[PDB]
Amino acid sequence: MYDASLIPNLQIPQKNIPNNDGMNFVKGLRLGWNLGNTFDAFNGTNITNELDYETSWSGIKTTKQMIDAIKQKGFNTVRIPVSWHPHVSGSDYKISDVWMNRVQEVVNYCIDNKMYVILNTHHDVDKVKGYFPSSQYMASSKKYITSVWAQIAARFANYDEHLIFEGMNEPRLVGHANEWWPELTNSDVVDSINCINQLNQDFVNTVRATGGKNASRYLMCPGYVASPDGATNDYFRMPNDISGNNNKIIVSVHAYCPWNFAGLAMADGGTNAWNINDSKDQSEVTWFMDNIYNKYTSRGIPVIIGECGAVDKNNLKTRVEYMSYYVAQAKARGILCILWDNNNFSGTGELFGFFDRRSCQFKFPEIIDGMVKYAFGLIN
Repeated sequence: MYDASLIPNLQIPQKNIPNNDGMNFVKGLRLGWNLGNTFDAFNGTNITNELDYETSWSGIKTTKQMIDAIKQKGFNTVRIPVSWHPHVSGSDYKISDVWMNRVQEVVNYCIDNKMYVILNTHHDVDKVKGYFPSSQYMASSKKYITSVWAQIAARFANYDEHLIFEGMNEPRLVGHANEWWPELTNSDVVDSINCINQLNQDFVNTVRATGGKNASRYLMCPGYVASPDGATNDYFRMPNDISGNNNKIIVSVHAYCPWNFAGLAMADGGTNAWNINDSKDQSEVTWFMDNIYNKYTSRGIPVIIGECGAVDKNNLKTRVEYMSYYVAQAKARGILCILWDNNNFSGTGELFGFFDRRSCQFKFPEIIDGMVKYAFGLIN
């Protein structure tokens, strides 16, 4: 049965945030949800045609009713991860119209619900088929980013500010020892960071060049592996935007912190405990948020935590407390949170399933109600 008593009573002091267009835009997004393991799937056991990629990992085709349910809960933003590499051909990386049409269909489900949508490139870090953030691969990487974004920009040219473009997901050195963390002492990672700065710049230039609504829409840019440190380190450089635009670039960060609790499986040495009353455990959540506040939000530059969440370890209460605290602390610093939901309830793999797409209802409602309770308020 639903147990509302699990949700903690929190009164976190609001920090000072500038009253500008950028920060107000983010407040309007309110709280987001990821259409995880869907259009981002890039392989599978039984894919007969290209459209099967949508159900390959998710196991079910997206419908309008699903999106209606998400909105009804209180979410006002849907992030739609898309891996374009298995749907591109030729030296010009032409995107299949069949794939593009389907993506636009799902985007429309959200837009018709007056929601905000974030469209990105996801699992496209591939030396041969996509981009790879290292100097040896800059030629192909630039061609990939510019070709793909010119096409996406042209297709969605008529959509207003409700549609946001996220150039890259978690650009990193796949296979490298420092694939999952920007070790600033490593020569290879510094080269990668510089390459990422260049690719973010190319992404912005390409989109802006198409003019119209593309010239003024908000764009998101991540640092190395979209980590908080990748965005706060001294090597990170915000892209130069066209003259006339002011504060239209949003910093993207992903933070499943602390990892041993939020994502590491029990079988792999993870833990299922996190104490909201323990200062050390509290710090595991706020440390990166303070860095983000000091470097960006306190100064009026928007930041979005595009991915967050905690895997199911048969620890409902602890997860309700953790997610509630996480969202409340982010809100106090003007930061938006977007839940990662992969529809996985199989008891195996990464259990980031929350919304049961089969029955169109949330399986751990207390967690999501706690998040809605502490997210940005709605003025009318």
